[PDB]
Amino acid sequence: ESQYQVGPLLGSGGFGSVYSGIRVSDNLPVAIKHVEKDRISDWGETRVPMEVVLLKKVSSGFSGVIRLLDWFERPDSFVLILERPEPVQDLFDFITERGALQEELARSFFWQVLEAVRHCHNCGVLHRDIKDENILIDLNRGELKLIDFGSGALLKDTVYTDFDGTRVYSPPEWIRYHRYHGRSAAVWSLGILLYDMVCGDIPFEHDEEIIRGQVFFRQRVSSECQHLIRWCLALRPSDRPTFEEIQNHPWMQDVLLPQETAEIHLH
Ligand SMILES: Oc1ccc(Cl)cc1-c1cc[nH]n1
Repeated sequence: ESQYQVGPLLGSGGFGSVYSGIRVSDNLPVAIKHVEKDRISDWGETRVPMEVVLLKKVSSGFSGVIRLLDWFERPDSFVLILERPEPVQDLFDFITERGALQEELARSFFWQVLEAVRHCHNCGVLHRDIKDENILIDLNRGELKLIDFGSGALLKDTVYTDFDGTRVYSPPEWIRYHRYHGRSAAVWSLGILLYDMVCGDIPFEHDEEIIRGQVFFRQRVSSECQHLIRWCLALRPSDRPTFEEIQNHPWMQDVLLPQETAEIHLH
């Protein structure tokens, strides 16, 4: 309220309205997200939005996830105070600017995404909306951060039959049956993400292309990378790699450190 100073609006959309801000007590940069109460389909716990439940569960120390520093309730909205890296650029803008990414950069990014998703999973949290728009690059440190847990859920081992993340990243089993399990669905979205990184765009726009699962490469991409991608994008959920299999894949060997990454690629 007076505990933060509000700057420019960063973005608005189905995640709410996020402003650039500064914590007055110690000038920490922050991002202040406002979500309207009647836009919240999903609540946990007094009653908070699921997004706050999920962020509290993952906001312990390891930094591949955006940290929730505080939250407030207002009469028609909740306000979430989040970390803000500075300078920062979301992966989607970064890809718009730079086109398809060199493999070495896509490997570093993709690895950090996997560490972040493993950490969420370990904390009992399923993101359900992994995509370039939901990933922030701290451009000085070369560290990626997962944001926008507003479509996530507690991780469980039984089937999910609800989804509200991004359709073009949702797996064929969700398209056809409205059913998925959390890990394998997460893995498919990671396949879409990785294709997006290396080709400069997502592979499928239409339901039919998702269902068909046939991957055409429009950029030059190494065989090992194409094979990882096709593996993550297996039609049968149980034919997809576990996180361990993805990180042990030959295309994932020799990842740059985040800091090396920023020096080489983010200048
Ligand atoms: O959640 C965020 C945290 C930090 C920054 Cl810089 C931005 C966001 C953000 C921007 C759109 N959704 N979430």
